[PDB]
Amino acid sequence: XAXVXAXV
Amino acid sequence: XAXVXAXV
DNA sequence: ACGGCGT
DNA sequence: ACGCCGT
Ligand SMILES: *C(=O)c1cnc2ccccc2n1
Ligand SMILES: *C(=O)c1cnc2ccccc2n1
Ligand SMILES: *C(=O)c1cnc2ccccc2n1
Ligand SMILES: *C(=O)c1cnc2ccccc2n1
Ligand SMILES: [Mn+2]
Ligand SMILES: [Mn+2]
Ligand SMILES: [Mn+2]
Repeated sequence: XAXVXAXV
Repeated sequence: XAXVXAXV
């Protein structure tokens, strides 16, 4: 759920 | 029902 | 009845 | 360096 690199 | 990773 | 990620 | 859900 977090998007820091992927944003799933 | 929500699809945030599975979407059932 | 449902599980996932890359810069 | 990052954590989330509803029909
Ligand atoms: C989002 O909050 C989140 C939490 N855990 C994960 C584990 C594996 C892949 C993606 C994820 N996303
Ligand atoms: C994004 O691509 C990414 C990759 N590795 C991580 C490790 C820890 C926190 C956030 C990250 N984000
Ligand atoms: C969707 O709204 C939803 C709600 N509760 C669940 C529980 C278990 C599996 C899937 C679900 N989906
Ligand atoms: C998606 O794969 C997924 C997995 N675990 C979760 C836990 C809490 C909220 C959303 C989630 N999504
Ligand atoms: Mn699960
Ligand atoms: Mn990775
Ligand atoms: Mn719920």
